[PDB]
Amino acid sequence: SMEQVAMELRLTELTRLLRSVLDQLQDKDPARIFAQPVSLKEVPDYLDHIKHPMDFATMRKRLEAQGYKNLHEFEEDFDLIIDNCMKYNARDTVFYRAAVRLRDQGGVVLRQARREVDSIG
Repeated sequence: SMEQVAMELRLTELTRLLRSVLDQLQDKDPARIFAQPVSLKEVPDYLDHIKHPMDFATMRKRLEAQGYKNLHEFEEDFDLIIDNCMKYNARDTVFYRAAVRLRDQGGVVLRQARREVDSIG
């Protein structure tokens, strides 16, 4: 149908905007602490602590398969990255502090993304 196509164009354009958002968020992680899944070879107990692991590479895979239907779903995954870290790692660690800084800096980016998604529809 013509409508399914229109719908698919909207999803493609959302994917386009979310790809830009993801790049901007990932620039706020210059140490690459959040770039890849926590290694279960190196942290074998991790899943006993964290039930829904997340990381930027995993978000990117989902993004490129057009697997985010709306900004809320994307934000959910970004918040997992931060929240998983702040639970597993103590306050006085480079990991926890990195997540606080990513949260604070990403807020600005996400605030305008929400306006852009509402604005462009």
